[PDB]
Parts: sequence; structure tokens; C-alpha cells
Amino acid sequence: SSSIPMPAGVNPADLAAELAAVVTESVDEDYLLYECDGQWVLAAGVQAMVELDSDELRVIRDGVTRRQQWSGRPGAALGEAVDRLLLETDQAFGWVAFEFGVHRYGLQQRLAPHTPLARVFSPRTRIMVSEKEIRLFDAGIRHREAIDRLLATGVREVPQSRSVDVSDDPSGFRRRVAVAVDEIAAGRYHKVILSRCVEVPFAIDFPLTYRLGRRHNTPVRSFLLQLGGIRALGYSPELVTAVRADGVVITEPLAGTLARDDLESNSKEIVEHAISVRSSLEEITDIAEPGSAAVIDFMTVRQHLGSTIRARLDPSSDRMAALEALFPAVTASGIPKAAGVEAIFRLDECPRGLYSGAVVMLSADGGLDAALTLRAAYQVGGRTWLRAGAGIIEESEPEREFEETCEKLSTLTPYLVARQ
Ligand SMILES: CC/C=C(\Oc1cccc(C(=O)O)c1O)C(=O)O
Repeated sequence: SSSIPMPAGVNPADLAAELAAVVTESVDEDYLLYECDGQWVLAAGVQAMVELDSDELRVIRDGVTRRQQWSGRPGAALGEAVDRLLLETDQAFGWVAFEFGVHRYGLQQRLAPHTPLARVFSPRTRIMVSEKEIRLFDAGIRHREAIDRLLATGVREVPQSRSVDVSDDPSGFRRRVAVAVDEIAAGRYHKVILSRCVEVPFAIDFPLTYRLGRRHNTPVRSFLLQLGGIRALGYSPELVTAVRADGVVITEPLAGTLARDDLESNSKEIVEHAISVRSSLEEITDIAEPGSAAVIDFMTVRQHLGSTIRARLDPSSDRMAALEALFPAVTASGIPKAAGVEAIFRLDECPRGLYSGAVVMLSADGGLDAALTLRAAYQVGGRTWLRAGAGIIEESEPEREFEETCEKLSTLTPYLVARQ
């Protein structure tokens, strides 16, 4: 592993996104860029790919596709395949669909054939960009030369963004909210997050849009990818799960959005956060060593209220079982989870795919970092879209919930750089 000192006056997010744009374009390869605690890890090129679908698990390496049938928990099937990738490389990267978390609640039968659950790959090369340095892992002569070419040219200036209209309601979000409210009033469930897609009528430049949005967002994690026909970027507002090599499991649920003093005193925000903390604690307990489950920094301010649920991974459990136990996040699903998830199948455009799922980074040492996929842009086929939702409770009003989606979309809407 060779290192290059980081040039002065260069933001690591800008350089990592530029390396993903220029280097990957020149060699015409798939990639995933993941931002995790000041490190921007560019996973470049697909050495091997694990595709977990509702009805099949495939492992693709050098054009050879191996197909397997699988039963039981999807986390066990994904874990087994991902552990094999990690015998060859130090790290693996990918995304996990919202649909991966439905099996736990007895909803596997509702999934159509070929429904994607997860896409995890081992990269050919890794470029780690931080404020201090640029670290190269398994970088061939072509990659080294292309990186050197980038450092010499410097970073491109970000063009002005192109606006998008979010005022239409073609999916009938308002009507769908009204149905959810009626179901809550009838005591079917307490909460459900419903969403709407917003079509972007022009092609966007993903690395340039990523750079622009990143200068106006402070996320828990962020990502930029081009993998298997999918382009995506996002500013993850929540950590679903983080598993360390030592076995420490962390989950950080968030709630609500000087005074400041209002958020800490709001009864409606305190109850929802406490219910979620209790839910996360009950789930982490199923995979944790007895008595290791604890809430650190309960209901502390982070423009939002949040808590850190910590535990120690039981020897009879694993990282995927920890991910599966916490999936999907309460933030993007519902309370109770089982009824909330089922309501999403009926009242939301399904399959959700990447939206409200997770973007993951795994390590050979047993590490796992899973960021909740929200505040993300997607491009699949000739379709470019944004997706945002809102938590629906008994008191919820359809027109108010629609305005809330507009606010959540405003994290991306002013920062869309058109493809030139
Ligand atoms: C930190 C997370 C808290 C919230 O974020 C969200 C929750 C649910 C859905 C979304 C979305 O973009 O669809 C979202 O951004 C909030 O807005 O209250």
C-alpha cells in the first residue's frame, strides 16, 4: 500500500468524487465511494459480485455466474457469500434493499420473483482519501497513472445546478397518507413512513451533484456509486449498524428536526424517540451477549435528538444477524415494525430498493458499517429520480406531510448538476 500526501487547499470529498469521476471513466468501471469518519473510501472495479435476490443468490467473478438457491434468513445467505469475498480482499462494499428486512416480519411471500435484496462486491482497487493523505490499495499502473493525471489537472469547478419541480403528486401521496391515518385511528399500527418518487426530467452528473450537495449537507455517512446499471448518491442521516472487529455493536436512532430548547421539550418528539430507543434496544438484545445492551448518550442533541444503543456481539451471532435484527430502521419503516413494514407494501410504491435500505462497508476483521439510505438520488435505465417520505401518526395531515417531503427533498433539489 503506497501513500500520496494530500494537496493543500483540497477538500477530500471533492478529490474523492473527482477520482471516482475521472479514474473510473477512463477505465470504464463500476465503483462505490463511501464516506466514513473523515475517510472517503473509493472501492474501484468489481473483482467479484454477490447478488442476493428473493429467489436466488449469484456470485459473479470474471464473467462466470454461479447460481444458488437459498432458504431461511437472508442475512445468513448474504453473510456466507460476503465472508467468502473477504478471504480474498480486506474490504467489501454495496447496498442492501429495504426488502432485505421483510423476512424477519414474515413477509417473504409478498416479494415478486427476482426482487433484489443486496448487491455486495469486492473491489479490484481501493483509494482512501482523508485530510492527511491518499492511500492506494492494489492499484495497477493504469489506475496510478490516471490518479497522477487527476492530481496534476486539479479538481473541476462545480457548474451551477439545474432546478426541479417537486409540486406534482402523480403517486397520490396525499391520498395514501389519509389511508395510513385511518388505519392508525383504527389501531392497526402507531406509525408508518410513506414516501413519493420525484422524477428528474434531465440526466444528472452524479460525481458533480455529489460534490455540490456535500458542500451543503453534514451527513452521518455519504456515498456515491455506479454499480450494475445503477447510479446513486446520498447523504445518510443515520447509522443503521456499526460492528467493530472487537465485537462492539452500535446503532444510532435519530428523532425530530437557542430554541433548540423546543425540540428537547416537545412531548410528541420525546415519546417517538423513546419508543424507537426501546425498539432498537429490544432488537440489539436478541444478538447481544447477556447484559451488554446499554443506551449511551440517551436523548442528546445532535439539529436533531438522538441516542446511541451499544452492545457486545454474542459469539453465537454475527454482523449480518446484527444488521438483520436492526433492519429496516424504525426511522424509515414504522411502529410496530411488522405492521409498519406490511403497511409500506400496500401504501407505498414497492419495491423500495435502495431507498430506506442501507449502503454497507464490510471488513475481513469482522467489521460492518451500514448507513441508512435517505436523502439520495438514483439513476436506473433512462430514469433519474429522488425519493422522500415522512412519518405518519394519528395527528398527521396529508397537506402538511406533502410539504414535509418537499423539505426533505430540498437536501438535494437545489444541488442537481445536469450531465454535460
Ligand atoms: C434523521 C432522520 C430523520 C428524518 O429523516 C428522514 C426520516 C424519514 C424519511 C426521510 C426521507 O428523506 O425520506 C428522512 O429524511 C426526518 O426528517 O425527521
